[PDB]
Amino acid sequence: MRIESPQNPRVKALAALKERKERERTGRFLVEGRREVERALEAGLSLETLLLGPKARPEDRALAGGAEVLELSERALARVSARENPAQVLGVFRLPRRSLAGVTLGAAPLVLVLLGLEKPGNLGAILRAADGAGADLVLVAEGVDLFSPQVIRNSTGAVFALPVYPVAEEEAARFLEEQNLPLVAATPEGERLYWEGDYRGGVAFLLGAEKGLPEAWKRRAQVRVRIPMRGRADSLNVAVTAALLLYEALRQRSGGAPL
Amino acid sequence: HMRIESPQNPRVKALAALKERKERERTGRFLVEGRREVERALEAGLSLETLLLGPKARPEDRALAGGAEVLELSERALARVSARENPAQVLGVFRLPRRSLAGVTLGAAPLVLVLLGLEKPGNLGAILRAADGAGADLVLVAEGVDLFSPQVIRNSTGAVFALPVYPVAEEEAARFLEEQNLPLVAATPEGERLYWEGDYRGGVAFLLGAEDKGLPEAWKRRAQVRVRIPMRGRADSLNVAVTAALLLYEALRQRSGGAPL
RNA sequence: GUCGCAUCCGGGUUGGGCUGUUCGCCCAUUGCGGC
Ligand SMILES: Nc1ncnc2c1ncn2[C@@H]1O[C@H](CSCC[C@H](N)C(=O)O)[C@@H](O)[C@H]1O
Ligand SMILES: Nc1ncnc2c1ncn2[C@@H]1O[C@H](CSCC[C@H](N)C(=O)O)[C@@H](O)[C@H]1O
Repeated sequence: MRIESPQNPRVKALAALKERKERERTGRFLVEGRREVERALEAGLSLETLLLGPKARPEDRALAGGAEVLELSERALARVSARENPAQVLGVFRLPRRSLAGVTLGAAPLVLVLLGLEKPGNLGAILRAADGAGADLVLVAEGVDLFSPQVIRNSTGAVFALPVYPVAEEEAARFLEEQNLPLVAATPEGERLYWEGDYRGGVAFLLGAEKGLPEAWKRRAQVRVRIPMRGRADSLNVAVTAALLLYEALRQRSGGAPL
Repeated sequence: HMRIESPQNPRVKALAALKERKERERTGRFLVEGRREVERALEAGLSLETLLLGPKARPEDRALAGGAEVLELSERALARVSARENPAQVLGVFRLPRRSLAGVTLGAAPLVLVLLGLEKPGNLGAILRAADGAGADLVLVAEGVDLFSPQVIRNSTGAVFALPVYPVAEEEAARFLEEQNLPLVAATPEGERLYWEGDYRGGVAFLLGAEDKGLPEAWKRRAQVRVRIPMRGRADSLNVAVTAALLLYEALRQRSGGAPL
């Protein structure tokens, strides 16, 4: 039963999931690492194949829930992993397919809108921040891949439960308009400090790639806000900016007043 | 004054070795990659020993050398020396700076960060970039990844060279803090106080722990207050650099007119 | 998993760790194919 050779045909099929085209073709993707597998399961994703290395714990096998369990050697593990030093627990899950059509927001939502194409590592970090602050919705560009290994790793698995939706620009604009959601453009040259916006009644922050925001979006915004920069640096990391904006809104919703 | 073409030239291997912390210690030199970062190291007063120019360098780059040796690298030799998938066209070999807390004085209400056991150079660089944005008066790096790693330099966009950032032994951080009579505020996910409810308008030192294990218990006890940033989702903790930025900007908000919660 | 070819002392061509994972990262230390 053990799969020992990196050349075994099953290892070949599992390592091919590293490529987005194969993930699309098969409807499957790899989740590497015990914590990320736990989070994918707790999020309700369908585990198809559990992969266990030689150092897996007894409890790891109990995660399978009726999926096929494969025991791989270190050498077979190394061909599937995205890491120089592989995890001992990985899962092959079915790709989730979520549409914004159903989504209904409450009266004072906290929304992040990510415009443009961000690097996978930065995106994963943004989504962790969004999860921490309890964002009700994150919108990203139509072709964004939420199930790359960097997004999964840098999100610490937060990507699985987070309401994040890749959508066309017009679909995003329409959704926001139909919610009558105030748009707040975050830009280093914003006319107001970000503490001066009022986010107690619901906000959609607009954020560009580490890049910048498109002009028509900045102009449509009710307000453009800047994070003060007191040294020589001109800008902060996008994930950091996303966290600063979201936690500011949380502060106000916790009783804080606009500056 | 030399043109190097072979990636296997002896100089090139010497230069790529500077990516190892161990070679930087052995030699006393380090590599600064990227035109902006070289500008910042120069502006900060660091000694440039060797300027490296790639094929797409521009004429003004050569005038940065100020009497250092200037080496011309082909695209292939440049690839070996670069720490990047896509190499920069301007790089400098500088002498490692000598900085001590001996000559540091703080004003009445300084804003300080103490980083304990951080291991990811990208995290350190993002923190330094936030400290720069927020105007921190001092950053103590206690026993973590090395301050002059390529990713610290790159992710701080060179702010590492001008920021008042100092690597210290953990026990020296404790002594410097006691010496300065600075209130210590321990950031930890289980902290009893929401971070917005601390008053940071007086002197304050925020304490941040390691990515994996967090803050040691002894440091939590030293703190006057343990503060937490609320977590509302599935994640149990935030990234250490995001945490640092959130703390720095809450203090800035308060110092800019805002009231504690 | 296994098998050469190197190479270094027959014997070795490493251990670990990681809440940013990417020409992945960190820390002790002491290669290159094929199937
Ligand atoms: N100090 C700051 N104030 C406001 N938004 C900021 C910021 N630093 C970064 N951001 C946000 O982070 C994104 C990526 S950072 C790129 C900044 C770029 N020079 C620009 O002019 O936008 C930006 O699009 C912006 O939305
Ligand atoms: N929600 C939060 N509140 C306060 N500090 C936090 C935080 N998330 C991360 N940090 C900071 O980031 C550092 C690394 S996070 C380490 C997490 C570890 N599981 C633990 O229990 O601490 C922590 O030591 C702390 O200084």
